[PDB]
Amino acid sequence: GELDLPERNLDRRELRDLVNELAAHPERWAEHVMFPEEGGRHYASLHRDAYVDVWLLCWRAEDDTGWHDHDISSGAVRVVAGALKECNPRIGGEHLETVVSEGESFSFGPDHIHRLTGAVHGSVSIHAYSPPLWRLGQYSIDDSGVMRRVSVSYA
Amino acid sequence: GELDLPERNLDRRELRDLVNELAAHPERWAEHVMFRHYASLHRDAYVDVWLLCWRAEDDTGWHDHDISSGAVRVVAGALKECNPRIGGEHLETVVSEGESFSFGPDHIHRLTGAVHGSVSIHAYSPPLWRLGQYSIDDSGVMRRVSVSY
Ligand SMILES: [Mg+2]
Ligand SMILES: [Mn+2]
Ligand SMILES: [Mn+2]
Repeated sequence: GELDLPERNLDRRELRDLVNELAAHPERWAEHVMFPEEGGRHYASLHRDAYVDVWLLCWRAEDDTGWHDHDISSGAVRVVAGALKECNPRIGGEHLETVVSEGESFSFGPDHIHRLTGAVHGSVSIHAYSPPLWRLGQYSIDDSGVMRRVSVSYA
Repeated sequence: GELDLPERNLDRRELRDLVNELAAHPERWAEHVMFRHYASLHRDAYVDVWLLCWRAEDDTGWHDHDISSGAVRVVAGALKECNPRIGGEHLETVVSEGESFSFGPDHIHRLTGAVHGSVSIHAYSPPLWRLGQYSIDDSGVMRRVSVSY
């Protein structure tokens, strides 16, 4: 669908404001809540234009974004219901893990590498990106431990 | 100078052939050696080709090439090609004069430890309009800065 947002990029603080205010306006997203039986994680587009993408994510316990960056996009997350783990990678291999629970939010600039997983079944969250999430990088590790980054189109 | 190439992005094997073919035609690059000093050999919608001359201290840092495949031919001297491992015990390979290698677009690497006065030819396809430069804070938490060439 469409939100009534400005015709410019939003910075990470404005993205955080956006996801929190959307959480306070269930009229904008309640209809799109859905938890898939199988397939991938359920993601509903609330808004996609030249400046901002907004998605509503409904989580099963097994859902896992994998390690990824957002190329040039800043981002923010608000947990509406439930809880998620925000993970940040450490070269040593002892990664940073933070539980983000309902009511809480965070933002990040474009250099962010993270992984969201460990969700309470039935969790609901709102995610916003500016500039739009037209590209993301997905990291993988081979047999040997060697790390790669696959650039993915997500427009 | 213009290059007779397919009118499309080239894969890592084709890029390796290209840098080795160019290394065999000194007429095309000899004049541009200089002591990283870099000379553009050809850039168009599909490929970026460079000649690089190395000082012993030169270091690319850890980086990816976003969507670009790449290849390297060492013409003289030697380079160290490093690939990152989770755990910190990175893979390091000396690439000596006469040797070349290539990689697809998911490659993360670092080039460094060059014998002083090394000369190499590098090719990318699609052109290297963007790259990712990795950094580590004192924590060890890694980030990727996306940079427009
Ligand atoms: Mg209000
Ligand atoms: Mn993300
Ligand atoms: Mn490189």
